Amino acid sequence: QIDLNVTCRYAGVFHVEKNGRYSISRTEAADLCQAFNSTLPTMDQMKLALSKGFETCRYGFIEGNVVIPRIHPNAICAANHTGVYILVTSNTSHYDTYCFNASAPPEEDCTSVTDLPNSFDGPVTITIVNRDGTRYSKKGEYRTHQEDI
Ligand SMILES: CC(=O)N[C@@H]1[C@@H](O[C@@H]2O[C@H](C(=O)O)[C@@H](O[C@@H]3O[C@H](CO)[C@@H](O)[C@H](O[C@@H]4O[C@H](C(=O)O)[C@@H](O[C@@H]5O[C@H](CO)[C@@H](O)[C@H](O[C@@H]6O[C@H](C(=O)O)[C@@H](O[C@@H]7O[C@H](CO)[C@@H](O)[C@H](O)[C@H]7NC(C)=O)[C@H](O)[C@H]6O)[C@H]5NC(C)=O)[C@H](O)[C@H]4O)[C@H]3NC(C)=O)[C@H](O)[C@H]2O)[C@H](O)[C@@H](CO)O[C@H]1O
Repeated sequence: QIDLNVTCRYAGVFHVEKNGRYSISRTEAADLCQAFNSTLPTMDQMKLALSKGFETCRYGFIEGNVVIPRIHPNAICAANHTGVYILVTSNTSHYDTYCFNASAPPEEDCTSVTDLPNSFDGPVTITIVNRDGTRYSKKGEYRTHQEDI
C-alpha cells in the first residue's frame, strides 16, 4: 500500500506527500508526477502558484531544486522565510514532491483529486488522500526505477 496525500492546486501546482513522511527520491518524484499526468514544476510555475495562495511547510522537489513555498513567515517552516525558499544544505536525499498539471484551473482548485490517470499495471494499492479525507484507490504501480521499489 502507498498513500499519497495531495493538496489543492494553485495554477496547476500541488504538493504530494507519500506515507506521511519525507520519503520520495528525486527519481520517484518524477515518476509520481508522471502518474498524475503532471511534471515537476519549474521555478517560475512555483512562483506563480505561490502568488495565487500556495504555501506548505514541507520540503519538496521541483525541477532542479528542493523548495518550500512560503507566504506567511513561520519559524519552523523555512526558518521564517517567505517566497519560494530553496533548500541549500542538507545531508539527505528524500523529500516530498511538487507536481504541475497544465490542465488544472488557473487559480486555486480545492476539488478532490480522484485519479492517478497514468499509473500502470502493478500490485500496489495506491490511495490518493485529499485534505478533506476523501479517498480514491486503485491497484497499480508508478515507480519505474527498481532502486525506488
Ligand atoms: C538552525 C539550523 O540548524 N539551520 C538553519 C535551518 O534550520 C532548519 O530549518 C528547518 C525549517 O524548515 O524551518 C527546520 O525544520 C523543522 O523542524 C521542526 C522541529 O523539528 C519541525 O517541527 C518542522 O516540521 C514541520 O512541522 C510543521 C508543524 O507545524 O509542526 C508541519 O506542518 C503542519 O502540518 C500539519 C499537517 O499537515 C498542518 O495541519 C499544519 O498546518 C496548520 O494547520 C492548522 C490547523 O489545521 O490546526 C491551521 O490552523 C487553522 O487555519 C485556519 C485558516 O488559516 C484558521 O482559521 C483556523 O482557526 C486554524 N486552526 C487552528 C487555530 O488551530 C494552520 O493554518 C496551518 O498552518 C502544518 N503547519 C504549518 C505551520 O503549516 C510540517 O508537516 C512538518 O514538516 C520542520 N520543518 C520542515 C519544513 O520540515 C529544521 O529543524 C532547522 O534545522 C534554516 O532553515 C536555514 C534558513 O536559511 O538556515 C539554517 O542555518
